[PDB]
Amino acid sequence: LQCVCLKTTSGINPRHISSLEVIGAGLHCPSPQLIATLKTGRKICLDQQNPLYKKIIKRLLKS
Amino acid sequence: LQCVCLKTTSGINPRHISSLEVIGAGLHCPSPQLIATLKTGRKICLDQQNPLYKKIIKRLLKS
Amino acid sequence: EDLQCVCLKTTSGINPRHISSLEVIGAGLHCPSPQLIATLKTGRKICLDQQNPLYKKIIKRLLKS
Amino acid sequence: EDLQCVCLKTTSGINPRHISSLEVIGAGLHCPSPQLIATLKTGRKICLDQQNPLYKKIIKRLLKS
Ligand code: TCN
Repeated sequence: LQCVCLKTTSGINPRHISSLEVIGAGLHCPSPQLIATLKTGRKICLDQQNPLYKKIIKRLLKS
Repeated sequence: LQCVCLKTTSGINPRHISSLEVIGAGLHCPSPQLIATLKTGRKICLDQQNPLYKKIIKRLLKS
Repeated sequence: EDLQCVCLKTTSGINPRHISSLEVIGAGLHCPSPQLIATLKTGRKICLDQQNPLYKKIIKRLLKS
Repeated sequence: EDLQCVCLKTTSGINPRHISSLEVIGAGLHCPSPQLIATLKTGRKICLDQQNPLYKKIIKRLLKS
């Protein structure tokens, strides 16, 4: 089918993230999809091009 | 602005859905969001106009 | 054996309007029963009982906007 | 006390090619430890060991176009 993450964002605070999901590319979407869940319930798409996502993964692996 | 769901789908088979999340409108996104995760780990957005979602809630709960 | 259900117990006095998200998980190898996890806007997470129509009120409330 | 850890046991013998998605969940009220849940292409879920680098390879794989 198709990508869900058509619009990505970087205007977010690592500290507000509670979880991150990486969906690999395949027939449904030619690129990886990174969906972050804020602590308040909201979900946003991250851009793999920004390294923000690597900071998120370190903070999550810490706590 | 920061919506995950920019484009929906009404073409799926509920059999394939492992979970459904209902997100309310807020500051990131002005409209409710219906994200379905397929058994494979892939996500799709559903239309709240189409009641397939209702079909899907029923099936997940009485399963 | 590898994984267990995330929901220990269910809660029932919540106000449909304190919820920012509702997640419906089917039964599977991961957990033998379907689960209803609601996120309060405060970030607290609770599980609801599918045998309480409260979840239907939340879903109605969440689709509003 | 409504939620608990879903990850009981971790797995180390998986082919990075079988994984379709990975979820990293930080610690909090629900579980005092982070959890790495992978969904294989088969619909099956498993927990990865973070103090093992099998997960590093998977991340790298999942990030390729
Ligand atoms: N009950 C329980 Ni746990 C177990 N076994 C874990 N890990 C938790 N929380």
